[PDB]
Amino acid sequence: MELWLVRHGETLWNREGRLLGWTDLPLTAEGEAQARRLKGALPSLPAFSSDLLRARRTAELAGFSPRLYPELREIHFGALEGALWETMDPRYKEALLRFQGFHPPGGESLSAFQERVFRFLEGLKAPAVLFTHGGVVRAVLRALGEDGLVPPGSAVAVDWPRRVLVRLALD
Repeated sequence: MELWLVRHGETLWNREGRLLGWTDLPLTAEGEAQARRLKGALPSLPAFSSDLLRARRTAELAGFSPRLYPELREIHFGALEGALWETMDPRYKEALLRFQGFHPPGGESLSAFQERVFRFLEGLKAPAVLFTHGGVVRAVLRALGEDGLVPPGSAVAVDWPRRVLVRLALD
């Protein structure tokens, strides 16, 4: 199934290097600019989006009117929300890097996050554009045997659940 996953544009915590999960931050000026550049670069297919502001705004600026789905939310970092990546506990950084055995207090476990994301994707019966987050795109890429690191305001098209089709980044 052809699915286009879009990482929302940047927020202040991107440059600041703080873990951004369910904290509802707005896009930055550049973040909106990235969103606008996506217009005309994404196929006109039914659209879905995380209900968080930065994702919704990205969708709008990109010219879409997406179905809202909390299932497309970034992982809930719980007590780690807002934590500086640079100062995070080695055990936590390791779990995140290896993408496994990660369950922050007051948050969501990576396994529950994956289950939520993949269950949602499984329900899509036709091609669509999905406005979402870095961790969601990385869970998908990693499940497809690839590096799940993509720039804010960039997109990846995949043939779920078989392979990555193309990675799209703009300047």
